[PDB]
Amino acid sequence: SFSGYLKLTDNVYIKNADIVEEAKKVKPTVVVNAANVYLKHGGGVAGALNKATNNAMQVESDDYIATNGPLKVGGSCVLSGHNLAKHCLHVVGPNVNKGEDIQLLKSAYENFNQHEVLLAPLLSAGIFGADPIHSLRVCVDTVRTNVYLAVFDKNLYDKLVSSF
Ligand SMILES: Cc1ccnc(C2CCN(c3ncnc4[nH]ccc34)CC2)n1
Repeated sequence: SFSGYLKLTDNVYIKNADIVEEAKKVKPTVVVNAANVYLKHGGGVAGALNKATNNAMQVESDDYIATNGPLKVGGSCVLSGHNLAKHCLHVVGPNVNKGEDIQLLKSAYENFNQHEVLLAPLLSAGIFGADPIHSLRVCVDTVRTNVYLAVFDKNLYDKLVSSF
């Protein structure tokens, strides 16, 4: 199971870790990807997870988009987890650097409630431009299932914990 996490609430836990390395160690049922609507996994969490799959995630994703079209901001889809997890839940948080509505962050986190346990990043953090402290608050106030959050940056992790 998951190891070395700090308990934040009844159902939310946090660790200073690269989500990709955590997925390789744990091989969880569900790993969350910080996706965009096109499932173009270029950088951040998505680029890192895709690289770890040897680009198989991107090939699968391109076929999904060719069939279904883009996701919605706030939406998700379940695809394979490849070598990292049984499933990858690709969740689109709003990208504030693209002008997307930050109120869609709660909708994005609601997708987590469809899964009993998830390994996940903070949505809309990092290159998506939102305040990670706000993202953690929305996570705790929205997700009811068991969420193991991996935060790569140690200073941000320490700030998240000490201001919680
Ligand atoms: C202020 C600041 C500075 C540097 N990085 C960050 C973010 C980057 C995205 N991120 C991740 N957290 C967990 N596993 C991950 N794998 C790849 C990215 C990633 C959370 C922290 N924010």
